[PDB]
Amino acid sequence: MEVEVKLRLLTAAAHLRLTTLLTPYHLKTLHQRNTFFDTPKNDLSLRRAVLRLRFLQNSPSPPRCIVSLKAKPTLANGISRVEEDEEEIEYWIGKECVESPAKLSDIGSRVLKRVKEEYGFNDFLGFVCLGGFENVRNVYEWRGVKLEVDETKYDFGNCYEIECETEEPERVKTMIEEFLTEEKIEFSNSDMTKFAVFRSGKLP
Repeated sequence: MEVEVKLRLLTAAAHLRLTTLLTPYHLKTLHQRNTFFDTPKNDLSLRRAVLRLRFLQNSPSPPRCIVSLKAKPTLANGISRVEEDEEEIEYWIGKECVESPAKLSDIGSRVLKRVKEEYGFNDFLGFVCLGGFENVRNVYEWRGVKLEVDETKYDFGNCYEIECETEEPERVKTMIEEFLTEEKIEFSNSDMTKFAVFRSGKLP
């Protein structure tokens, strides 16, 4: 399972201050476009599953496409746990699927096989693209952990987050909140996944 500390930064101002503070620890900046697929009846969603194609970038810096299936999420007290499985596919192939989701059927993918077998589909001809959104992710190596600071760009406005994948979520969360508190950065627990915010059509 994927386990993460997940905190929301309440304002663009908080986000700007945090990235400024973490400058020396900066590792890389990733541009991610997240796109999602399901049947029009929301078969996957109704079973709390999410099928995502992520396009990411940031010479040589070829873009990549990663398919992921996430299921059975739990998000509580700033700590997220979810079943996650991901697999790289050819970028040009993923791109075509956004425009024609039936073409998910034409991919020799282990994860897409899982979706078929576990959710009861023989193909993806009945699937639609739910759309997606862009996210900018700054990655920092800070005090023994990898912090991911996100600026998530929805059409209804931007959202900002800090995430940290860790086996010690309680210790790491404390360590992070202490730092944010001392630096007077405004935050709270993140109560929804990016996909959930996206689907709600409104900011948290």
